[PDB]
Amino acid sequence: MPKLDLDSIERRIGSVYPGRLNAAMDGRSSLRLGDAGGLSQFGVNLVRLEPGAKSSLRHYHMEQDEFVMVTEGALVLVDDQGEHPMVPGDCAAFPAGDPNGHQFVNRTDAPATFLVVGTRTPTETAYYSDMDMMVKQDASGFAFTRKDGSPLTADQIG
Amino acid sequence: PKLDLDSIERRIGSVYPGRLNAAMDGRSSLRLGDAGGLSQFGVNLVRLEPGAKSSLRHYHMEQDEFVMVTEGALVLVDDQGEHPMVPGDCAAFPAGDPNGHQFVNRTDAPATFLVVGTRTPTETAYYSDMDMMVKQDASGFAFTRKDGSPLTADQIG
Ligand SMILES: C[As](C)(=O)[O-]
Ligand SMILES: C[As](C)(=O)[O-]
Ligand SMILES: [Cl-]
Repeated sequence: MPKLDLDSIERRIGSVYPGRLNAAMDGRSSLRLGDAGGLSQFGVNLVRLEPGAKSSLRHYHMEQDEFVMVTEGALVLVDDQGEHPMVPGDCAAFPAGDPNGHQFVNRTDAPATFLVVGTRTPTETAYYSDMDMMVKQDASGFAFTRKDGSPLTADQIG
Repeated sequence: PKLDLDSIERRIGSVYPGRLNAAMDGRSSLRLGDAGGLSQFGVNLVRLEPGAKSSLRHYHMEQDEFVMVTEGALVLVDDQGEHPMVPGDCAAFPAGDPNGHQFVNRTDAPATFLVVGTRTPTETAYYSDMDMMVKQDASGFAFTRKDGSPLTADQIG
């Protein structure tokens, strides 16, 4: 049965961010549509942002292409060029390696949802625009460090 | 990074051979992934006029595929038969799973869907409803019977 049942898919909350940063994703939840569907080459997540919530800390990927479509509510795409409003049907593309850190923020008083597609790759590196952090992802998970590879500090993550 | 859908070229027609070419009358699409500079997967927004179909019923060997209906109502046709699909409904087709699929617009209203497909150097698609397959690569693509011999007059006119 290729047709997915969204009401059955587990709703995920929280984040992999370290220390105080985990709290930054309060109001973000998601359904992993790709995994539910048995796909392995890319991920597909339907992400829901409560009022005030954000999709991620502002970043860009080195290895994975990313595509987003807003499905409901209204969002703000924040990148190097500033704020870009996004309504339902609006789409954004983030080519792997393009050093323009991006995030979506819900500044409205209603929930907003968006579809995000990202290539699955054995390894990944993301750089965070707004602070001295980067992450290295492999099959075992995520290693967050400063941009020089040294550990994140208490001053940084509590 | 924000795409302008009114600016992207609307594509029509099909690469299907002979009489099958016209089978995709009423199908048009916007290549969103190319528009956006993406290389690792394709994203197409496909519009089906009433009666139109997404493709001849088929499955991919090498590429994963994902679909969400964005507007209107469609029918997903696969081995198990007909499955109605309304806006927000999604379907996933893992590479290699031999369950051929197509979308058909049996309403009187246009319907649109988003399709994502992995880009790979080579691909094979088998067609479920007739003796045909297609092999693709960098060099190009070729429609043949499933045994690799040429499609016949009896088959494609
Ligand atoms: C761990 As991330 C690339 O969603 O900030
Ligand atoms: C759109 As097709 C997989 O029948 O070439
Ligand atoms: Cl035949």
